[PDB]
Amino acid sequence: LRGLRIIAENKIGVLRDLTTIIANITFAQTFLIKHGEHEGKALIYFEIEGGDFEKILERVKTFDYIIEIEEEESFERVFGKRVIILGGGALVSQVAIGAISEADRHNLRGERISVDTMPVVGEEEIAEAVKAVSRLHRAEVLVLAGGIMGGKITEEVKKLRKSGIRVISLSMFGSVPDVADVVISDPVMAGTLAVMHISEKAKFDLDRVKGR
Amino acid sequence: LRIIAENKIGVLRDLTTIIAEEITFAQTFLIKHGEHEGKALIYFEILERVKTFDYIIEIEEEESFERVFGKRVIILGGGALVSQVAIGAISEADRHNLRGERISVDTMPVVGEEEIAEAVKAVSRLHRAEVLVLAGGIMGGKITEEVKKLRKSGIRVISLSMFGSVPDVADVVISDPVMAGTLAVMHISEKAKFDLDRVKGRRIGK
Ligand SMILES: O[C@@H]1[C@H](O)[C@H](O)CO[C@H]1O
Ligand SMILES: O[C@@H]1[C@H](O)[C@H](O)CO[C@H]1O
Ligand SMILES: [Zn+2]
Ligand SMILES: [Zn+2]
Repeated sequence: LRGLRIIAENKIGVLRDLTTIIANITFAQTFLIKHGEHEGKALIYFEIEGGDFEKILERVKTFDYIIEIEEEESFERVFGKRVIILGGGALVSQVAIGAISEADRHNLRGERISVDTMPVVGEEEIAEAVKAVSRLHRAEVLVLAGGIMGGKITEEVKKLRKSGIRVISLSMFGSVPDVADVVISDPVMAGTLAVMHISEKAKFDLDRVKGR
Repeated sequence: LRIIAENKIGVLRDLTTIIAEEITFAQTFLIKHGEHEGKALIYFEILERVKTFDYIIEIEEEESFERVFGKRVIILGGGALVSQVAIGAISEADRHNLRGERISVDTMPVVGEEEIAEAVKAVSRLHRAEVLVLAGGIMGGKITEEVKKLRKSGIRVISLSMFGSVPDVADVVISDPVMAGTLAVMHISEKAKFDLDRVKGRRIGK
């Protein structure tokens, strides 16, 4: 697996020419640069394992719509696995304190773990965001921080189980706690546990503490 | 446009050709757990032309990360200070998200000149990132270099009042970490008039 950063002209087929020369892409992303020196150009990133990266390097350079090219470190190696926190501001921050603290110690030890958050409220809005976590790259655990959650949110929480995303809920009102993997009263501890569960370095696992 | 297909070699080579015939944003990765483990998750920002494929386990049009997660504030550095900035950023984003705006606060505790320098650099390839806040006690060397390059790509950088050369190359230096987080969010927010370009250089706090 190797990272490959690329900037090019926002043209049609540009991607197709690129996805052809690569004839193993484990990860791939592309978007239009919105600001800076290359606003309006396309940022193309591929993470390929196996093959002749060197050749494809040489082979793409030959394209007149190529601005920049360069290898990089996989997002897994720089930003790693992710803890997602959603809910009300204060509680989300409390959880973040614990998660960032725990991730700080773990990151020091080679593996990488980051804490991404977004304060959001409203049943449907929260439900929609919970659903979206399943489409997020490297997301592994979601912590729901709020005073009360249920309805659609509970449904999307049930559904997250089929994508393998773990869910930790605070001791809130509503039905969400029941469908979350575990309920934790203290928000800071909830944050530290989400990281501990993800971390290959910690022995803690959500599935090893059932039936307490 | 969402899709779940069999991770075959060069499957995007077919899809982008099918599309090149009839993409602002595009993302794809392998599901490494859950029901579709091993499969490949594909999302673009022809349903007929494509559905004519058997290796198409699914295909459901989604909102987009700019819709649900919006623009991002990235915070990097020492655990304690990153958290302090996050408290401010999360607080401000909470009020702003309450209306159309969608701003999320992404963070990662990291230390070491090169490790931090490398993370700063990677912010340029982060989708929807618009502001970076560096939180630490001392930062310089390669970090300062990557911060220079990072700003060339339109990303604004806020620095705490730390030691080292980093504060010298940042857009603004904020002494209070909580305030730094709120300002980072206010700058990104379309509902706030505050703009870091209107105060480039300036330092706020003891
Ligand atoms: O992509 C990230 C994740 O969705 C996080 O949970 C919130 O911020 C977004 O930018
Ligand atoms: O994508 C997110 C952002 O880069 C965040 O700043 C750190 O964690 C990563 O997973
Ligand atoms: Zn563990
Ligand atoms: Zn603004």
